[PDB]
Amino acid sequence: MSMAMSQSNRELVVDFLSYKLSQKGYSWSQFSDVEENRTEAPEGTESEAVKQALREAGDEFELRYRRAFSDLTSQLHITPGTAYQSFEQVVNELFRDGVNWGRIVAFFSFGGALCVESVDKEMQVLVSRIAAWMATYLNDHLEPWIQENGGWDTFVELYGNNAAAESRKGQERLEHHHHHH
Ligand SMILES: O=C(NS(=O)(=O)c1ccc(NCCSc2ccccc2)c([N+](=O)[O-])c1)c1ccc(-c2ccc3sc(CCc4ccccc4)nc3c2)cc1
Repeated sequence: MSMAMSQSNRELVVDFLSYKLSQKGYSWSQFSDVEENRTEAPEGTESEAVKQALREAGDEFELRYRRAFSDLTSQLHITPGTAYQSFEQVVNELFRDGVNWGRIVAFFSFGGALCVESVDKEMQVLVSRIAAWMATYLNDHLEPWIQENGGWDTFVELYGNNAAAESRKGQERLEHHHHHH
């Protein structure tokens, strides 16, 4: 008997990773062929879920916790001889005190920095690794958690764009009340 999980989480590591990379100037990728059509009106077009949410939180994280993050990225020096263990360790402590969206996003970034550091050392080859190491920890040290707090749908409904605006809707309203009161 055996069993596994989904892949969504993994998609986050890739999508985000790329973002953290592009933000630094890097990128790298490839193309291919499949099969599809279209006939309406092409344009940027954007979503409004984990993708957008995750990113934002990431940028704001290093902003509010510029130090809390920096000091972290300096706690682990990824290398070819580095063992996935040395990784799951550092991330463990930062996650020792229970689990909360905050630490979650604050964590994701940790990895992003690792990649930025790898490329800086002309070792982008690592990116692929750290990327897999995350999807492994997120599915063995978070999955069970994220599924106990309403998955991501909740994270995007709390500390997310559509959510941010939603919050204001109320406030701007409440204030109007006391005023008319
Ligand atoms: O912010 C946090 N929590 S929150 O109140 O739930 C929150 C606060 C703000 C936001 N968003 C607004 C932007 S700020 C932000 C901050 C964090 C995440 C996302 C956003 C969000 N959120 O979006 O989910 C959540 C938060 C922020 C930082 C840390 C944090 C920082 C450094 C370290 S170093 C360490 C172990 C050391 C150690 C290292 C190695 C080896 C051994 C020991 N553990 C750490 C934990 C822990 C929690």
